[PDB]
Amino acid sequence: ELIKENMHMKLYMEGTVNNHHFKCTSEGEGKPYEGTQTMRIKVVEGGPLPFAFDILATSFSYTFINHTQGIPDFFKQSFPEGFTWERVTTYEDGGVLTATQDTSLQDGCLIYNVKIRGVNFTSNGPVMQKKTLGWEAGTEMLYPADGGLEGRSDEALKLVGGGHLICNLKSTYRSKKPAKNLKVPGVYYVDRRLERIKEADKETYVEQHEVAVARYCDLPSKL
Repeated sequence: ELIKENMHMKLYMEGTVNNHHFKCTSEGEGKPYEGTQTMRIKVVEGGPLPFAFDILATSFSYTFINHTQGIPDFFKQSFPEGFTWERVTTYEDGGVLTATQDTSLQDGCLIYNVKIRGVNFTSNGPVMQKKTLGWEAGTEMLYPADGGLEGRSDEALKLVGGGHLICNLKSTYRSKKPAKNLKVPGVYYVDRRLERIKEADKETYVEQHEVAVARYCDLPSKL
């Protein structure tokens, strides 16, 4: 099948946060069925970024989620055609970040194209002052909507001096494959841990890792 046990990916990202323009590229590999991946990322324009790289972390890969148990895999089923995701991330101190992404498969390699537009981040807040220290692990809930899926999660950004800043993520996932040929799951949940492994040169070069595992809720049901 098209998604092999090892997959490479290449990524192109461009956009703006609060009027600061930038571009990134990355190359990566992972194990789509084990739910693991690594990406090595380069800021190729507008670096050193004047804001926390952490706010871009979730915009760098749904093919690499271990969909356990029954779970029909909306993302892996989507190939050869691929899929798109779009998201608004709303931070509790005011920043808003929208991201739109295309995922395709070309010559056995996954190709990501991402555009980013972030606004209203407070100039003396932790994002613009780079007072952040990576993301807590997080759980996303996904559900059928409009012949695709939608996802929701609340994520917690660790802060210098302890404490967290929370943001809310509203995602929409659309398959490029005809409905006729796709089995869309019911409600399910993805648990993840996204971690920066290394950085160099004020986050001009970042290595990021994720482990992600989809599950149904395990708890017994009275109904």
